[PDB]
Amino acid sequence: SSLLDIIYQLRQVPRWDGSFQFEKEDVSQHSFSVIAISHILCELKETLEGKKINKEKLLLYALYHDVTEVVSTHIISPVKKNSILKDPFNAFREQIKNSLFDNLPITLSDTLSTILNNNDLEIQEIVEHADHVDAYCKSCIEVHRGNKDFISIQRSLGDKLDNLTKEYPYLKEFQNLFLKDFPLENKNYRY
Amino acid sequence: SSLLDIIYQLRQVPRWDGSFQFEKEDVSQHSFSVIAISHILCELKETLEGKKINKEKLLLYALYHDVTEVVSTHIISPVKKNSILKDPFNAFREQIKNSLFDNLPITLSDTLSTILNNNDLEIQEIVEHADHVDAYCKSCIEVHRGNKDFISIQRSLGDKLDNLTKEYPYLKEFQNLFLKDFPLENKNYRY
Ligand SMILES: Nc1ncnc2c1ncn2[C@@H]1O[C@H](COP(=O)(O)O)[C@H]1CO
Ligand SMILES: Nc1ncnc2c1ncn2[C@@H]1O[C@H](COP(=O)(O)O)[C@H]1CO
Ligand SMILES: [Mg+2]
Ligand SMILES: [Mg+2]
Repeated sequence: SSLLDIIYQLRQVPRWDGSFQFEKEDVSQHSFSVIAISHILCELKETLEGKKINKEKLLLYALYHDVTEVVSTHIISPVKKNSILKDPFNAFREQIKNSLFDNLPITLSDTLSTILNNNDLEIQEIVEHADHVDAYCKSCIEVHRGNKDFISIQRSLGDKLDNLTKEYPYLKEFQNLFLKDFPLENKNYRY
Repeated sequence: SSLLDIIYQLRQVPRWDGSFQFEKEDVSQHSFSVIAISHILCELKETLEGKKINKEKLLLYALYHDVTEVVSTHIISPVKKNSILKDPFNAFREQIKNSLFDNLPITLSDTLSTILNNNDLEIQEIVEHADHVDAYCKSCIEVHRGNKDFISIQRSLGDKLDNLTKEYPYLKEFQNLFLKDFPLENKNYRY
């Protein structure tokens, strides 16, 4: 099986191609953050919208969200979302999904196929929102480090986030809890 | 709240201090791998030992397993497990846990306290096993890159893993599925 190799190979898939970064980010670092953000968003949404989400399925979907990038590499969203490329790349992503875990024990292979092909629209939406939050957070950290090339990126992502918070109360709450002062300049909790 | 800052600050906590690495590893990369390994181990154990584990609680425990290292830094196990330091460092880790999420909404703060203070012995044990698997995997990748300084590390971790597989059938199955050929020299799944 290639499953464990793929989990570690995600460290070789860089994000933010075409942008200068003070800290290079790989898909594994990004995915760790997205799992944590997805969890927090889920807890806020459950309390706000009076429900219980299947957190096992959500966390697993966040965990493997970007696993197909071990084949596709990470195509930055200004490229991937071009009208010329949007639908072709989604078709490519589907071809990758269908071939990835080709050599597993069937109880395990079905569980992985279940995650990658999850048709739960709400779980898909939470992780998409988490992905946007994480990209915004990275842009905040780069600007904090002094990276002026990320100012316009932070502005674009922050504008979209602001528009999202008008339609999704759990995102507005997340923004109020964590994104108005991010990153923390003084790491008081270390001491 | 410091929660989101801490999630990203884990990228500044290096592992393997005192060892030459071809690839520097941080706690966020390691934690991503441990979440995935914990999931796989859980699925194997459920099928082998005829049970169902609360995977939400397991995945959350793996996700925040090392969060106190944002305060303690990552103390390598040959140091942390010295008889002089073993119990003091565990007491330190407990003091950190008690102070970490000091400024959260109570529904969220209780959920985080619930994770960090989880007294589920089986979940604790799965993640401890996942931690050992991940450390072994890292040592395999370093040796694969040509890092002779990791040969003795790989030998030590592999010896302990082998002894563990004699007592835990789900670990023996994991080893048979993934660890006999790791990492993959030819990344066929990319093509
Ligand atoms: N304004 C921007 N300029 C350049 N790259 C950007 C960007 N906004 C996002 N990215 C990159 O696209 C990735 C996000 O895509 P996903 O949500 O699919 O992970 C980001 C990191 O490469
Ligand atoms: N033989 C060895 N020589 C040096 N560092 C080692 C080691 N074995 C493990 N480490 C490091 O200790 C960490 C593992 O500890 P945890 O399980 O608590 O994460 C490893 C990476 O720093
Ligand atoms: Mg993502
Ligand atoms: Mg760990």
